[PDB]
Amino acid sequence: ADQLTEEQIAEFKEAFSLFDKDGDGTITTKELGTVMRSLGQNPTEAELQDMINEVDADGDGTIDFPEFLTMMARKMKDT
Ligand SMILES: [Ca+2]
Repeated sequence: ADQLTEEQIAEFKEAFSLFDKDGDGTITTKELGTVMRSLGQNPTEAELQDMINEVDADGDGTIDFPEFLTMMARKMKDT
């Protein structure tokens, strides 16, 4: 896929459902911290605030399908 975007999108598609708490197609800082919790963890929208702002490319302070995709992808990059 060049960026394992295919295999990812696949899951990201079904996952998006979860990631999208509000269900407005947009993943709010909360929506992000929400999922994380489902992973047992218990992060704060604050810490995630720095992330959302980071991932947020369009510029505003929120995530999205294409936005998050980058986050996750770039996630493995960092590591
Ligand atoms: Ca955004």
